[PDB]
Amino acid sequence: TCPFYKKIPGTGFTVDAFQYGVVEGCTAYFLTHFHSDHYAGLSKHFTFPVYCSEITGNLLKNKLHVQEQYIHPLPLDTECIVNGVKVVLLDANHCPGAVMILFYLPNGTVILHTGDFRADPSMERSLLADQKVHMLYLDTTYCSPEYTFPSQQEVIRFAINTAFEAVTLNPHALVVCGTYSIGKEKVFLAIADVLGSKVGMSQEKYKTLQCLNIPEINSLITTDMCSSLVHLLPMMQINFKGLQSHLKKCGGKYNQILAFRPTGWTHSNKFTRIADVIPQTKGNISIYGIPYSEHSSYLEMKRFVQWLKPQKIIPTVNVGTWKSRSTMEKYFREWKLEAGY
Ligand code: NI
Repeated sequence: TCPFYKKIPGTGFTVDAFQYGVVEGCTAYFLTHFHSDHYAGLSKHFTFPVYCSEITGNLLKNKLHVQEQYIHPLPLDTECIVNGVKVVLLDANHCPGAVMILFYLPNGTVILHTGDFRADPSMERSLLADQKVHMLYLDTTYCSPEYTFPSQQEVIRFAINTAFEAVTLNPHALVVCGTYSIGKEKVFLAIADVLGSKVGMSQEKYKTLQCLNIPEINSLITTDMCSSLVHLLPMMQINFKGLQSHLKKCGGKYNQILAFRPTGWTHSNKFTRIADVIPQTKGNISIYGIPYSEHSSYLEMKRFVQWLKPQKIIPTVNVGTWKSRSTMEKYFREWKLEAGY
């Protein structure tokens, strides 16, 4: 059965609700982004209308085989009517293709569903500026003040400088970057660009990147691992065993690996500046965990919500415990008393 925080009252619509079978009364299923917790249940046998971005549409067609007749892509920043209701898709600053959805209900209520997002001041000059929002369905992944991390630009600066230094000291070092989903592509793309290399990967991961509308992609990536000195590997292989095993396969081309594991937040954030991050090292293998987040920090979330001033907030993450729900409700009430809405 479909929970309440995935239904849009007064419409036939759901959001990110494909794991419950046929939802009673649902005439249109919205997909915010192509992350497995959110698409859970879609396949080539799905026969209802799916509304989403162009990029999410390319991934449902080519990776999940959903038939073309049921894929409904919408452009961003554009007023659209779906089954009698005005909707707008906005960039969520999450992974490629990810959106927030503005719904203009027939009774005059306006609802924003953030999907997954990384709040930014630039969102204060989208189509959100123009009018009031009564209900906010909010990505609360990091809704507690301990959750701090740097900007994506500082993190990428660190990774570029680390890789360029190492390969300039040792032209025989290989760089490896872990992945398990779409998102965070800037980590491996910026490193390969400083090194003057394409990024090497499996046929399956190449397929996924080819769906993403990245300009000049054919100039940036390849399936020919032998010619490339930046390789992608599944995240589960980013450990001393998996990496040893990978260097053997390269046939004595390389004598050192430097690897990156993008994570979300970890507790080493609470004591260490990005500058001061150090790897784990065994022999000729070094592994850096870097806090590249595609979700809002506490401070970014708080700024967005204090600016939007919604009448009601419905969290969509961390909803499973009484303590989580109570904690989030306390912070929504401080934010509201501090800003005066
Ligand atoms: Ni996500």
